[PDB]
Order: sequence, then C-alpha cells, then structure tokens
Amino acid sequence: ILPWKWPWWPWRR
Repeated sequence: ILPWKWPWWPWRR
C-alpha cells in the first residue's frame, strides 16, 4: 500500500 514518507501532514483542512 502507499508508503509513509509523504510531506505536509494531512490535517482537517
């Protein structure tokens, strides 16, 4: 599944 190195954490935007 997708890795875990994505940037800009995903918040309740």
